[PDB]
Amino acid sequence: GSSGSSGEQAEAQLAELDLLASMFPGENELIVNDQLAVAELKDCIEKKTMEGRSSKVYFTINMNLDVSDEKMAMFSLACILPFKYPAVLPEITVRSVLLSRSQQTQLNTDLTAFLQKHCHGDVCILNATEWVREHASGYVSRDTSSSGPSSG
Repeated sequence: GSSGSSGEQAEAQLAELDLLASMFPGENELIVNDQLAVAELKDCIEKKTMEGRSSKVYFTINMNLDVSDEKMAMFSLACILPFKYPAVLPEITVRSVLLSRSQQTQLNTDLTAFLQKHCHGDVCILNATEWVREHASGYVSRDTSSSGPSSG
């Protein structure tokens, strides 16, 4: 007895992407540079030949959150879906002028771990964005206001 549709892997990825798009109705919330990738993932399923996908699904996610000094900033999350997912977790790389080379590094290294533990062997790209907005803000360190006002 045949179950579901062949090449479930391809459908496992596309499905999510299609959903995310909705999760972010905003105009400047999520932007995908490598659109062709998706197209191949949609056709590969129909043709059921799994012979085309030559580029990885690259798409950045802009999330507006606060870090410090009652200020806000944009957080770019370069998410990349490999040809294994859910097999192997994506290569989500968070970047933001706010975070420095050192910090940013540690941050990312963590963002990945989160899933490796919580989300392992499944299609959950959101679970991450949620773990970031929380940690991210923390990582960002801004000190432009000291205590003890001086008069005169």
